[PDB]
Amino acid sequence: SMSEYLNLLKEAIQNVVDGGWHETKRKGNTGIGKTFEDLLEKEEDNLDAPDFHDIEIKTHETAAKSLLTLFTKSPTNPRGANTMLRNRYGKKDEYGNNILHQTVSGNRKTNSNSYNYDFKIDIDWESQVVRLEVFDKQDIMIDNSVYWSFDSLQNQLDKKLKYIAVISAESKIENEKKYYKYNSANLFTDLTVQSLCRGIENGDIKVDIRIGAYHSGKKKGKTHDHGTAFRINMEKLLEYGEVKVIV
DNA sequence: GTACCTGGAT
DNA sequence: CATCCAGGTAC
Ligand SMILES: [Ca+2]
Ligand SMILES: [Ca+2]
Ligand SMILES: [Ca+2]
Repeated sequence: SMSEYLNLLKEAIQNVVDGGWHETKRKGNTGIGKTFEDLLEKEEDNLDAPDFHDIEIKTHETAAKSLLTLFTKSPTNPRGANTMLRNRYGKKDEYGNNILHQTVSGNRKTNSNSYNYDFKIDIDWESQVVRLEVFDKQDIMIDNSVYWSFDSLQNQLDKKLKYIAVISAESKIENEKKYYKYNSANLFTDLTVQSLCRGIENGDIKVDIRIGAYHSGKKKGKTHDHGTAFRINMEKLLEYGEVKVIV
């Protein structure tokens, strides 16, 4: 059923909403999420566990209309899959790395102008895997070795995503500073591996390969795999789970 | 360096 | 809609 901590969650979110505009705690796209976590007095972490007891929290700037990142997970196989993808199919960046950012769909192939390969997802319902298909520019499928088992994906959903509190927000730039304001929250439940994979097949949920580079700090110029992400179109949540207003 | 975390701008 | 991308850390 429902989390024992939903009331506490509502109070924690309400406290942030009541705070109005908040200056960013970290410059960059990530700031919206880092700023919210700081307000909840949550130290950043890299665990695939929920944020607030058993509840996952996600912030989302409504006007930006970006895909909602659900979770990341490296391929089940082969070993070193993302390194292989980068090395074989990436493009050269300013530092001499290969990079590979591709938002991949299950209903159509990419048509990349800046990369020399195209990509599609096959949901293999018989074998219960999510498979990446790589095509050359002559439309030949050259590599479908990379996959995620349904079991792996279900394990991430069970660990992290039973209850997803999505906090809708806005931003502004004022006096050369970036601010966020958190306005409302919905609870998204009943996402299953079966609904996830249906969404990938239909194009509403993407498999996002996100291999870039670091651009500042000690690691500047080094390869930065942000993790392959499973990302949902916010307009489509009701087709993949249930949604109710909580704040 | 890999694999997780947090997310857009155009 | 699609194309391409951003700042963090544990180990
Ligand atoms: Ca988290
Ligand atoms: Ca979160
Ligand atoms: Ca299929």
